[PDB]
Amino acid sequence: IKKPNNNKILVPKVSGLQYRVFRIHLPDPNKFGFPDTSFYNPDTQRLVWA
Amino acid sequence: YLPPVPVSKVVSTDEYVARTNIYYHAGTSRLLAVGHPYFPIKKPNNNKILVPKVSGLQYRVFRIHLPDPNKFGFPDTSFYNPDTQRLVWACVGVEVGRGQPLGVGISGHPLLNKLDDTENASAYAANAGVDNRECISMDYKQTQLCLIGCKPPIGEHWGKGSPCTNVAVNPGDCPPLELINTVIQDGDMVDTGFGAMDFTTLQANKSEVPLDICTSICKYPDYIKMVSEPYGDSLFFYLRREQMFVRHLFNRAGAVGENVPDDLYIKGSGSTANLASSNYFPTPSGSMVTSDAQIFNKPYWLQRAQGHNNGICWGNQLFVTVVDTTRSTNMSLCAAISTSETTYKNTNFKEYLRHGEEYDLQFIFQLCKITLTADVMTYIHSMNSTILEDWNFGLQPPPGGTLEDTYRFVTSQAIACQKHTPPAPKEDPLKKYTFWEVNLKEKFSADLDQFPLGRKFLLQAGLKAKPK
Amino acid sequence: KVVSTDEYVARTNIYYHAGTSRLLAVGHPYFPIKKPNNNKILVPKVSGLQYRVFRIHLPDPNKFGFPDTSFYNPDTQRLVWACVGVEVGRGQPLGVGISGHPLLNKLDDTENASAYAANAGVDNRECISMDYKQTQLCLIGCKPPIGEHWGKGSPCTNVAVNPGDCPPLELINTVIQDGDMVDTGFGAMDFTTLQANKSEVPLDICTSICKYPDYIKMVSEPYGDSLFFYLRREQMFVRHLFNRAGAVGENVPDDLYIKGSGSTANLASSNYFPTPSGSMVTSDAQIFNKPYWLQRAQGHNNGICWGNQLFVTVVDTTRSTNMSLCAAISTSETTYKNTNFKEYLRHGEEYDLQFIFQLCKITLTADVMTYIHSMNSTILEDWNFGLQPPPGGTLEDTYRFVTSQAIACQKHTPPAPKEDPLKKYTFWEVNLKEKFSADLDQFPLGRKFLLQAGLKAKPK
Amino acid sequence: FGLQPPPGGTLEDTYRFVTSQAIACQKHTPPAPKEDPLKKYTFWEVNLKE
Repeated sequence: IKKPNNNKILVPKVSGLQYRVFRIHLPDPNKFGFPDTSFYNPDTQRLVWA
Repeated sequence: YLPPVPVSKVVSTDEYVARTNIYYHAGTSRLLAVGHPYFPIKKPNNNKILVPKVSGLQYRVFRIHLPDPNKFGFPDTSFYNPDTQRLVWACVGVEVGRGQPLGVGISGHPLLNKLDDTENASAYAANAGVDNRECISMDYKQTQLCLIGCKPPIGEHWGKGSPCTNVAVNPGDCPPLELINTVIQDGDMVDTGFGAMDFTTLQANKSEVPLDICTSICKYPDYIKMVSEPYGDSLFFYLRREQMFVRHLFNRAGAVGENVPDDLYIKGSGSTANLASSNYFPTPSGSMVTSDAQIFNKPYWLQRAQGHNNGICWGNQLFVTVVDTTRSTNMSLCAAISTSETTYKNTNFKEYLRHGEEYDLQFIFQLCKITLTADVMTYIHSMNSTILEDWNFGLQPPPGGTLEDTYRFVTSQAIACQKHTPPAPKEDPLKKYTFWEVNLKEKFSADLDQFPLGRKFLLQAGLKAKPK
Repeated sequence: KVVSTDEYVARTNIYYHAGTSRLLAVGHPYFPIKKPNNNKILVPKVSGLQYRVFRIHLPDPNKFGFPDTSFYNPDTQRLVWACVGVEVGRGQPLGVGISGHPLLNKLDDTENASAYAANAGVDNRECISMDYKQTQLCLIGCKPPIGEHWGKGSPCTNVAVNPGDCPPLELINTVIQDGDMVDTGFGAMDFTTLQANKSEVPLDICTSICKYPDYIKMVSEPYGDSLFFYLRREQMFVRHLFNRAGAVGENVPDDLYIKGSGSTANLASSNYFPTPSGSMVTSDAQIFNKPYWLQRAQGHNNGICWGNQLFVTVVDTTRSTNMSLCAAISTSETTYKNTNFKEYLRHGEEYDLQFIFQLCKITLTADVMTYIHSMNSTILEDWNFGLQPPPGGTLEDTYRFVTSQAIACQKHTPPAPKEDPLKKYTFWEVNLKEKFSADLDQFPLGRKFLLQAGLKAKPK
Repeated sequence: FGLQPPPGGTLEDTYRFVTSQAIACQKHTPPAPKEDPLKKYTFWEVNLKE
């Protein structure tokens, strides 16, 4: 749905048959520590989510 | 098992808190501001401005948000349990960078309330005409100051008070005043030494002062009341320098409200038959600036501060106010509407005024935990409970009871949208009050050797290494 | 940090059972019956598609002594019932009912058309009926089932709404009340507000707001005590394809097609809606008449029913059969006429409930007391722990009042027999208080409870 | 590991911001340097970071 003269959408076109695409960001683990972090060196290594 | 005893009046913030072994820094690139010195620029019909008024002579506010202790990462966290405890930042040291070359600005007014110059008078002046108002400018007092605290800065100013009713107000009377405390806001006008007050309500002629200060309320800080705080948390530290001197001696031209009784003089005659106005006002002037007078561009360092706050910034929050008079110089340029004609024309050139503004913030911080008993909780909730709101209270009971939480329907909805147009609840208690903002929360670094500021912080105490 | 209830609770050795005789209900499916001038209902409106809401009280255990009561201190502690296992009896012969509407917005068949359709007149509505989606569900917990539906909200104020605008939509939770309607596959919303035509669907749903459970928000409860358990089965398939007929709200931008002419000069209505069609019913997919056994549920409640209260909500489509009978006003004439016979419609309803229960005690400390008081403090009222010292030094009785010398006019404190704050919310009720028995063996249901755990049949 | 073994760091100058209030041609008059190169490809988004 869009204004007739304009090109701006008045209402988004949506139906179930549209695919969906979800993108999900995670915060960098290696800014984010733990109750106990001593178990590793953050320098020689890194952390990655699974 | 019912609230137990121990001591206070207030206490040293260094009583219960402990210090950690770890530090951090972050800082903005820099900021910039441009605008017109005297008055903001808006479309004639539109209230919304084309260009903001900007001057160094305006006060400047700074409010700096910080990230959660609880969500934030550490090379070694072993030392604590976030269950029984919380964590709060500590502010050890602070810098203010200023990069512009230094030079004086100036301000004036085209129609100035003016009588004469008594600094030299060769003869008795003329007599009251109509609208002799003139255009003069002046240099405001050179000034520097710095203010740092977890709580809003409080200044003070005069204000017109509600009189009593015994004699009714006649037109032209002098209204009594009440010295008024208020929260300091952004863009507010540094007093020039004419007193912290509202010219608007108090001066009706509107021609008394240069434009900049005409409308608004110049304000001035009260050390006493600020320092008088029980917690010190208004501001835990500060510095100031300023100087001023006299230049010219003038008078106000206008009808005399109250007149000098004769007993104070001898009745004149002829040119002395009439008393000239006895209201004098000095010409304020700033003096030679120096590199030395800069209180800026140099690190500051704290250990004991006058209040009980030591480096504690509650609510992840911090305030800074700054005043520079040194860089006030305002540039001016000419845009020719007609580039063709070779002869100078006054009508050929539209004139404009803009001013440069440069700041930076670079902040050390230290990290700290709070052990919890009810005693603790008692005292803070006593002090302010709100700070307990944002936390989970270290936990609300010993087993973490919950509020029947809010899990929402929000993130996008139906093109109906009471679902929020009326946005997220609660408040900033000062959200009413306007003043500048910046977010740093992403910018922290765990290693100081990166930065000019911090490496000094080492050099002061020395590294021996950078461990942990 | 909410904890698993099974932490502090302790389980006992004793079990009981009680159940209703049976439940029986009769009503007309399509609309309620009332005296024409009066507002008083002559016959209640009932059909299988109405939801059912069962509220069940239990007597306070701690009023109920035991054969040997010594094993606990009733002072330092309490007793609270627990619900181990549950049954739902249903006795009718299984068969499908149905509904329709005499006037329905419709154009014509969309499935096959030899030639283009006719011109739109005024009111082509026709008498057509359909079957509703077959469905089965079950709901158990101590807090009422939470419903949700579409509905209209208030448009943001920029454009002033003119008549004919598209009302914005709002997603709304509410408590679920009896007599409310299952989805037909048209989704939970208010037709009454959002459908002006009032003819767009068959009768039964036209009035009220069909609603549907939200597993998310419900299961999202931190204590889970809304519902701790459930089951569902349902199915549907398409049958016919129709068109609305009415003023076009919006026309498709031309670029999505090519201009017609002649017969194709004008565009037929864009709308379509399916006609849902129930499928073959089997005796297998019946979820009832079979025991259930609970041990662990998604919530932290394990069969705890606070305040002697428990909720069950169940809806079936399978018994919807509507019997139709005829009465003769004139029994004499031997020539058949459509004049002689009035027609009425009545629909049958059969329920039964049988509930196992388990017996449980609670130790108290501050932590205990605190943790509850957080959860729901009203619970403490009906117990005896909460103290609560009162006042009340002096009074003045002035007697007597009818004596017509005026002492003050008088007594104003009825306000608190009020116990259920949900008394606003009406729904079907049954009282079990009287029916408990202490021995499973004498009941059909229980002995299975034995069989499941075995144990002795007990001697003789 | 801006660079291959563990020195680290990308040592031209990093951060700049030119605005605050709005007159000058905005901070966004230059393009956004940092990229998900798929930014050309639009699709629905959600942030979990918090």
